[PDB]
Amino acid sequence: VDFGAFVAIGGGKEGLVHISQIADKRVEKVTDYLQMGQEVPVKVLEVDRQGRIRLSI
Repeated sequence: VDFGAFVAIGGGKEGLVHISQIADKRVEKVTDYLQMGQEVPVKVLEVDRQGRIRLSI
């Protein structure tokens, strides 16, 4: 989505890569990183508001 991408890292657990932290450059709605079921490594950073883990590539 234009909010980011939800990686199912394992067992269907959603982690949100936020829109800016997908491409590391001009994102165009994450057009380069947009394909359902595409596997790609995602690294967690730290705890965030609402208990959500922070995710980026």
